Amino acid sequence: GSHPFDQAVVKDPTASYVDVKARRTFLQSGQLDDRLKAALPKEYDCTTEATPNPQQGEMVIPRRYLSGNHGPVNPDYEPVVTLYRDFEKISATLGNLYVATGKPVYATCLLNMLDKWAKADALLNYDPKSQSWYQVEWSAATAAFALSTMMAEPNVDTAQRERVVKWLNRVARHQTSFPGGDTSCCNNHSYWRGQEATIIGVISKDDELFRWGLGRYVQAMGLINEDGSFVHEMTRHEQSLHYQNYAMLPLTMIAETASRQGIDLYAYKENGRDIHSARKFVFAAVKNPDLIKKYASEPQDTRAFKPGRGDLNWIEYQRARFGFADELGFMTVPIFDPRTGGSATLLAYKP
Repeated sequence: GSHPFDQAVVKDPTASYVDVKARRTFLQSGQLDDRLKAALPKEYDCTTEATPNPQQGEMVIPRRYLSGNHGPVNPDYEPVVTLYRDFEKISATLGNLYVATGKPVYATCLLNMLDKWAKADALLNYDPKSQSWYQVEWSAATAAFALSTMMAEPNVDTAQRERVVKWLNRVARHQTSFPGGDTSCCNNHSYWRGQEATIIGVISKDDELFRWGLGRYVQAMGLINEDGSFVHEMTRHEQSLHYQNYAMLPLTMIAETASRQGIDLYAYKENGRDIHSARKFVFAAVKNPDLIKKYASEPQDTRAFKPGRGDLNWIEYQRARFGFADELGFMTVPIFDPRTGGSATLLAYKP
């Protein structure tokens, strides 16, 4: 690839993106505050409940509108995207239930669901120039984050776990082989392909794919402006601040996964700018949206910036590691985001 981490190696495929043993132990033993109590997942009998089935043949995501970018809607769009949103929500819930309870039943349920998708060659046949390319990066990373926590679990069908690990490896190798255009090569989509490649690289012990994933973090560091804003996200008019925050979500997971492999990616800098510069620009721009005026004249959509939004999951992982203050008062109710490992309140917040 040719970046500082292009000789990196996967040391341990069972390391995950969190310390499973240790976090489980605190959740069971410790004195949890109201926030953690509220983030504890509700148990249910997943063994008698069926899950989403894979689309057979080609993967096609229907356009949202009958014509163009707006107006009359296509009725075929909502049932297809709901299939993927449910696959992602169930994947993350089961991974989080295995971490909090340690019961092998939630792992058997996740494996039963993912084996159906593997046997059906899901997330592999589609048009790269279509929205299915983007849906694959999200769904494959969501299922891999959840599986990564049970890679050391003995009371599970190990030939089934291998079948599923082989399939996600194929899926990530195929989705990342396409370079993207002038924008998707380099903007937050490159970083979402980065977290996909990094966590699947870890569980399948594929050093080449892990390396390719870390290289997307390095790419990102060189696309930060003097003020901590990402070059490609500041070209999104009224959605510029939303995308500055959105890009933080995959970059935080590549760094959290790399750290459990003994690599300090957070320390990486480029021209006096690192991921901390970006975090500081998000916090300053939410308190003073006038900062975005140097890039876009439109009123900013701030729907992501309110307590409980999944878009804020990265702050749970970064605040637990560095201890900075919650300047905006966001970390009050629990946060759950399937695409960045589920509930970061449950997995990284410490009173």
